[PDB]
Amino acid sequence: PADPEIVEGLPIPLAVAGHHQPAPFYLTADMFGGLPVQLAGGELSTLVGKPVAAPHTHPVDELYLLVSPNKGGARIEVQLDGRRHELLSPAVMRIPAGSEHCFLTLEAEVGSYCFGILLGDRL
Ligand SMILES: N[C@@H](Cc1c[nH]c2ccccc12)C(=O)O
Ligand SMILES: [Zn+2]
Repeated sequence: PADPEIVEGLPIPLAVAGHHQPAPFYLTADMFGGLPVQLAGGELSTLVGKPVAAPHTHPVDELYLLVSPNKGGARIEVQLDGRRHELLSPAVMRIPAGSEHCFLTLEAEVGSYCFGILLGDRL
């Protein structure tokens, strides 16, 4: 009864440079015969003031997507090659390939999520 169209074995925690625990992936390049993007992220109600990574890079462009049940329920700081940016949910920020970056949760409610959509199949 495993259905080839359904993956329940999630998240997939992958070792990623800059991170101190594995990064929780929901889409990986090896799923469904090969995917053109990867996606990782999580709920940040417990991550306010706690960054998941140091400044890091990836060989592909990465889009951050920040959502929360209430408008403006979540806020993150993103460092982009040393320059502070802030996002208020809902928001999307592009992180160019090669850019040294990371994010910090400054505010979150139950149900706030940040995802990173990696526009390629390599890390
Ligand atoms: N892949 C993302 C990681 C990420 C985005 N949102 C998150 C929320 C919780 C934990 C990890 C994340 C990055 O490189 O930054
Ligand atoms: Zn990243």
